[PDB]
Amino acid sequence: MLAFPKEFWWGGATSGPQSEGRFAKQHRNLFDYWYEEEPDLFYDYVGPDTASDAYHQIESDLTLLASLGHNSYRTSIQWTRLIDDFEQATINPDGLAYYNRVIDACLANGIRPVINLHHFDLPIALYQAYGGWESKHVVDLFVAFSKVCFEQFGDRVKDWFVHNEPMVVVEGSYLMQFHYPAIVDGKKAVQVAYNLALATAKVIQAYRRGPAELSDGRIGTILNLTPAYPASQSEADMAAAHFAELWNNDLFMEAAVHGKFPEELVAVLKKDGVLWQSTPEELALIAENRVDYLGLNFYHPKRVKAPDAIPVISPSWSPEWYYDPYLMPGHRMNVDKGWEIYPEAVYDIAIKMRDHYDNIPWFLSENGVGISGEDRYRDETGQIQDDYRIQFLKEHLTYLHKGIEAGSNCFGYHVWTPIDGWSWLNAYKNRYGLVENNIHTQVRRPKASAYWFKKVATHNRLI
Ligand SMILES: *[C@@H]1[C@H](O)[C@@H](O)[C@H](O)[C@@H](COP(=O)(O)O)[C@H]1O
Ligand SMILES: [Cl-]
Repeated sequence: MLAFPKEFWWGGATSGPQSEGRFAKQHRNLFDYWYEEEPDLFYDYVGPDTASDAYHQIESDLTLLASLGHNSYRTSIQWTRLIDDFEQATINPDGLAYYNRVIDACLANGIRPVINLHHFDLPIALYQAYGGWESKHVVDLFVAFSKVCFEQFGDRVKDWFVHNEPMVVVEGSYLMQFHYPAIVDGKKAVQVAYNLALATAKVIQAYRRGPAELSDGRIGTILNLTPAYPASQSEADMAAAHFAELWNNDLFMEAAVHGKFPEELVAVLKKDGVLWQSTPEELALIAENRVDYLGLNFYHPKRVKAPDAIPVISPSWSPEWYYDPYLMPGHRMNVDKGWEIYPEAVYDIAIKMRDHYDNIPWFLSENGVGISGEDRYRDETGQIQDDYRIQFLKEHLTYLHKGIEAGSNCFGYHVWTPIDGWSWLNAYKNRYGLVENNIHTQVRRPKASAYWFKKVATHNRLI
């Protein structure tokens, strides 16, 4: 009854750090380091040394996902696995052989490989040596890494993404304490945000300069366009939502798609004394090197209100000077996670793409629901009966269909996550998979939602 466009992408998304394990990985990323130093910050003390064992099981995993109707698979290449000497971007031979296994197994199974270059996994040595994303030299080393990827894999990978949710890195590392170095420094946050956007444009330049047979595909970035719904229509609450959009959405969207930063945001940052350092050459690189397409992530809505308190001084600049989170009485909620469920937001994102971002191509690159204690839902056969996940995916997909019918140029849907993976500080507390992973034996077992999504992907339709 709800039919999707021809050649719609169906599959799911993961990342190198959350799936691979550290098996044969030369360097530590920020999270690997963090787990080494403070394991008790991680649920059940599970770090990323093994994660979901994709280092060993990628081939058998893609075979399973092919049998479950997936035509596409998004993961990430780890800078910390592929590169030996960061300053020269020399190649670790085992990492190269590893990403060649991943990509070749994708194609052998008829799965389009979709490759992200950064998913919260800066090398710790670049943080220690230079301040990480605070450094424009680090940005250059990221570019050199991206060039290795395009040269080595671009004959077979035609679908590239520079970052996953760069504002999450900015917030995690420099505002809200959920990535390492977990410091609170707005001036740094703002410069990191500029540097991530500049890195996006430089990687795009590098991709497009590659040999023609390695540069004929598409390159984008993965962003959030989650609306910041105002608590009310008061002037105050609207101005709160307005600023929350400027920061959380517009900064990276305007730079990715239109090659400019939003002027209003710039005036706020300048007034507050925290505007990034830029050069005219960097700004022209950004204007000239914009995305072919986007991934847009959605997995819960955000609401905001006018700030409850105006501090006479703050410890550091924060976007939350201009808004607070708001909880809407009567919202639908996922109790394990403390997150509102509001699938209508997918339609709103679709309409925004249509009307404000020239309807360029985009896909919903991460959509899923995470639950603990899924043991409780196994039936007689031992299969997890995750009808809550079927229902969640079905609703969000229904609103994606509504957006495509209204004219939004959406070309795909990726479930977070094909197989249970390691979610950072929460490790395996909450499971998002269509397919269960036993984290002690690394044995997989499809859940009911895997067979439901198989049907949807294979018939190219819902209901
Ligand atoms: C999106 C993100 O890209 C992915 O890495 C995370 O695993 C998921 C789920 O988050 P939690 O594990 O915090 O629930 C999204 O945040
Ligand atoms: Cl983002």
